[PDB]
Amino acid sequence: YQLTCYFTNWAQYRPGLGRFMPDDINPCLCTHLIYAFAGMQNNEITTIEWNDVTLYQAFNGLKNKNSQLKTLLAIGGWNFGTAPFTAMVSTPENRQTFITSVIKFLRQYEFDGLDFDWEYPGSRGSPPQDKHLFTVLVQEMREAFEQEAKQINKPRLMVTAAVAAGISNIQSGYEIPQLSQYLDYIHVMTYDLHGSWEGYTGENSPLYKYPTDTGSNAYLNVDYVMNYWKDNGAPAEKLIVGFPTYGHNFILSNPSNTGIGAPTSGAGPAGPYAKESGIWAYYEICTFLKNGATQGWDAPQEVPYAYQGNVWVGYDNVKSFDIKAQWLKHNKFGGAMVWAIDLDDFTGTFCNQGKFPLISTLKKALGLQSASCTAPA
Ligand SMILES: Cc1[nH]c2ccccc2c1CN1CCN(c2ccccn2)CC1
Repeated sequence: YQLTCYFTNWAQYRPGLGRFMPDDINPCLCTHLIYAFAGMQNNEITTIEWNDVTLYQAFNGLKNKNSQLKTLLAIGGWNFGTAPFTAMVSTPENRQTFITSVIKFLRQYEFDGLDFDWEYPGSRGSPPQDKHLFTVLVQEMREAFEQEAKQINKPRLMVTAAVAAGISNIQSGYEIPQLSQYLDYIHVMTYDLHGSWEGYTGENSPLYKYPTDTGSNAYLNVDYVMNYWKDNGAPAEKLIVGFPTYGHNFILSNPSNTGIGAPTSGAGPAGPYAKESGIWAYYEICTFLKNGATQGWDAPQEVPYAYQGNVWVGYDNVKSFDIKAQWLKHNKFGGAMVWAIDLDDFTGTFCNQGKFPLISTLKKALGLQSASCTAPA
């Protein structure tokens, strides 16, 4: 199994114990590390943060401590939008310009591949033609990667994609069988499946449906989404299940109504470290629990929740990660990806479950505890 972990280049800006740099990553923890995010200018890949080059050096330098470790650069993200992607795929000339720039960039900064984080082809502003044009882009990149590997006689650069979990988004965004042929890995964003935008409490990443999930809401779980991808043309072994080391929080309309589907009045409070509206890092959730919150277990969906006063949080813990990992193995998927390494209790000081308790749980469950971790020759 692969264990693929996303690192975010804005985690450096978090105060005190929240600050997370490339050198805070345990090089032995994950099989793949992905750097979020890269941007685009004039159809060419670029940095985003002022110190990205320095961070690339430290990030990819982790491979000097684990000879097996592979790294990828993620282009796009939610704030990036679809506009530069649409413009870049719109003409073959723009695509060639992009692919050329990507090869140069990845080789220069010592990445082993590119992860497409276009959110999403065919939606969020992206026109209908982008569904097919994304397939074309991916194939062209893959084939360009294959050609380059032979000309310079080095291992081939990988091409992967983070892909939608919402059924409508999937249907308008991806030619699944064709896309699956050229992608090395398919990173399925099986989270953010519920949130305050809905007006009621719901789980970030429930494994199965809740009994009250009727109609289209019955698609809002990890099991349905992964099987949707598989059944519609993606090989199980290329499919990578998304695991969140963060939760979504809510303001309860009635503090005495604390179950799944309870009315909410909006997003819950930003955390003191991530400072994200309606989102808490796992280590931020541990503080919540330590400060007197009541623990809940959403049994049908195999995930925890917690509440105190008018604040309610749906998340993942050691127990839920373990359950999902067993499910993953039974279903013979390619492995797990994690958003994000910097949101797990990396110091171990918040949850008292050891360093990186959530990702370590995956490492153990997926048979990677004895994985080789030695500096290269
Ligand atoms: C929007 C947002 N901001 C945050 C700040 C801290 C923690 C979580 C979040 C999220 C929610 N998703 C996280 C996962 N993600 C992606 C994006 C690309 C690839 C994988 N996964 C989509 C947004």
